[PDB]
Amino acid sequence: KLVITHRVHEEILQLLAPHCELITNQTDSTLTREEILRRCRDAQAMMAFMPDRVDADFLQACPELRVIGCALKGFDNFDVDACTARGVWLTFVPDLLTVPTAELAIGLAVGLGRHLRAADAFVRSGKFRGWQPRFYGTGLDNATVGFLGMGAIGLAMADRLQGWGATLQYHAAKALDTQTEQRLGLRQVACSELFASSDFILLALPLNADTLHLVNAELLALVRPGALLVNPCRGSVVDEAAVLAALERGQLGGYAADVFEMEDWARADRPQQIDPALLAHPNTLFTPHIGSAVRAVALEIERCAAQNILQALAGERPINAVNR
Amino acid sequence: LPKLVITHRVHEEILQLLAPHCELITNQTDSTLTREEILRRCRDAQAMMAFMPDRVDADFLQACPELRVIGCALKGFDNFDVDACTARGVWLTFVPDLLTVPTAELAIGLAVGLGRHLRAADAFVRSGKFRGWQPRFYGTGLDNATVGFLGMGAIGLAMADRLQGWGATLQYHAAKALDTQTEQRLGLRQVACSELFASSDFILLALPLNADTLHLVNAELLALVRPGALLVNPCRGSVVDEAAVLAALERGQLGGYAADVFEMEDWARADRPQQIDPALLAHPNTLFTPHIGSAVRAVALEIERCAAQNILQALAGERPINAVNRLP
Ligand SMILES: NC(=O)c1ccc[n+]([C@@H]2O[C@H](COP(=O)([O-])OP(=O)(O)OC[C@H]3O[C@@H](n4cnc5c(N)ncnc54)[C@H](O)[C@@H]3O)[C@@H](O)[C@H]2O)c1
Ligand SMILES: NC(=O)c1ccc[n+]([C@@H]2O[C@H](COP(=O)([O-])OP(=O)(O)OC[C@H]3O[C@@H](n4cnc5c(N)ncnc54)[C@H](O)[C@@H]3O)[C@@H](O)[C@H]2O)c1
Repeated sequence: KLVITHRVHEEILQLLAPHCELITNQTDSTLTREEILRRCRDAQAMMAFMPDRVDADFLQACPELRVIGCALKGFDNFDVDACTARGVWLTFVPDLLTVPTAELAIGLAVGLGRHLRAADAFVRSGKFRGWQPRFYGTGLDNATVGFLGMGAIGLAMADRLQGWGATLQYHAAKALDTQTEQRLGLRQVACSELFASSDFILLALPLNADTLHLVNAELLALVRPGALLVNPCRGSVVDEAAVLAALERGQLGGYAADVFEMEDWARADRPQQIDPALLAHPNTLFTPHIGSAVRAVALEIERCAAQNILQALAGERPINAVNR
Repeated sequence: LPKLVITHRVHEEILQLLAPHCELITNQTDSTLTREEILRRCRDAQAMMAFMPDRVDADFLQACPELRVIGCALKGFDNFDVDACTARGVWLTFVPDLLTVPTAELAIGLAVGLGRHLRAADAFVRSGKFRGWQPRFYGTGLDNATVGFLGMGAIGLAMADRLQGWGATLQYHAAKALDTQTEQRLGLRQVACSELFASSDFILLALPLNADTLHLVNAELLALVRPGALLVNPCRGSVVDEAAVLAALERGQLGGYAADVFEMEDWARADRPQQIDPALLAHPNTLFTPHIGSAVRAVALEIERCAAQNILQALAGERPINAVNRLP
């Protein structure tokens, strides 16, 4: 018995069908936590998506569970240790999400830098009347781009920015080997230096206890006036309220984000919404967690999660297991 | 001192560079100068510094017999009758490189923004109705896509430079082939025009407006595109037939149109439309910018400088470094 909480490609149902009894959700809807939990009561397997939160109380109510196959990279809403305590494999997708998310993050950098939203609303209002000196903005040429985090998305973005004439630097918990540093023209800097010397700041790190509200009032206070911040990872890696305050005083030049604190279900004090004053600020650009919203990629993400689930159900160690 | 007419506001530093050599008739106030007013200022001028709003035809030159050089603060001189300039011994100069990169940057941004439904995505978040991830808002990435470039000069190349590592298959069609070193370097393959339009997931324009390129992207070429193909125009409005573009959008064949430029601003075109069609402005599968390709302020100051230096070379009797025409 396998529960799939959200819609997947028919080809994926067909790969699963001969090994598993499928309890599926082929709608564009997200079901309530209580319905998902009802479906998983006697389930051996769960295919889990971004809206899902799995904790000890969840696992306790589902004693037959052998594997959670997550169709995602950041498992921050899944209690890994609780999974391991109850003999449950926790599985993720380590690479397939990286490229479309990195593409979006560059696009958001450029869009934020060039006042794309405002520019577009201006043409659409039928007020455009040929060239004027207006909407002057920030490009990547001769700029300094700093990466917080240098794993999959950091590296993919660094690859993609090779021809953009920018100076690249990064801060991470784990250093790149210096060979890769030379080849990508990356300089490793301290976090303070990162925030003080970067015209663009691209966040590329997971959400965990140590990264929660890491990007706070203190780090923001170090930024060059007009610096641009882009968040393609997890909302709670920044203090959205400190981001707002930084924008209102004019020090932060722009915040663009694909992700929001309000999505981070594992948090007891999770905000119920994005602050209306952040939505209203002109120096912003937002997308609704579409980092990997390419259909062709979704198929492969679904397939990878499916493969992991079938491996676990066959007694094997899943290739992308997150626990041991 | 030779008299120099500047049609638009310029940075103070540029006044200081020019005032020692020329009498300046400036427009630092940016007040709307009518053709008739510009002619009045230029009637006994030895030089004009021209910008994107300027249009110079044979009748204009005729009325300005002292002119020796028109210094253009721009790349695309489609609005300046070069041949008429040459025949009257007036240098015409432009700015070959300073506009390239920021325009290339904008256009990749527009490609990604168009591909990923940025406008609608942002509206949804800003609406207050975001509830977290959903299996919707699906888009088109660059990885595994075929990107076709029409034109392969300064901007075409800056764009190709910027797409290295993006996992895309790169192809192009131009009036002149790229050298093989550069095709090898950038992974670019040369193909016919029609082939480019039939096999590209992204089509990125990178060509000037002239009599051969006018309305080149017409109903005929658009009828070849893969359904869902995305078209990006950072060049001139009129290399495209916006009406044929709109119909291709409404039909559902063309997946999207993004533009930094519009037919309505191509002033030398007697028959240009008076506006961008409201139905195109209202179409969901679009993304627009108001001719801000070069709008990075570090860059505008240098654009003005370049045009100013060229004027000065011309006035000193030199052949100006960035002359477009060639004089006997
Ligand atoms: N918006 C989306 O659609 C989307 C898609 C995929 C991933 N993500 C999120 O992005 C995060 C990162 O993605 P990835 O694939 O690059 O992950 P990754 O694990 O490959 O890279 C993480 C990087 O962050 C660094 N890091 C960890 N703790 C840090 C700290 N305290 N300070 C500074 N750096 C630290 C690591 O050293 C590593 O360099 C994921 O955890 C996920 O939550 C979002
Ligand atoms: N949006 C902006 O702010 C902005 C900024 C700079 C330039 N531009 C416009 O972009 C245009 C292109 O700029 P560039 O710097 O790349 O010019 P360029 O002269 O360096 O390159 C033009 C390219 O177009 C090709 N071409 C010419 N006629 C063609 C045809 N009939 N079919 C196919 N290809 C043809 C040429 O072979 C050349 O490769 C300029 O003429 C200008 O109008 C716009």
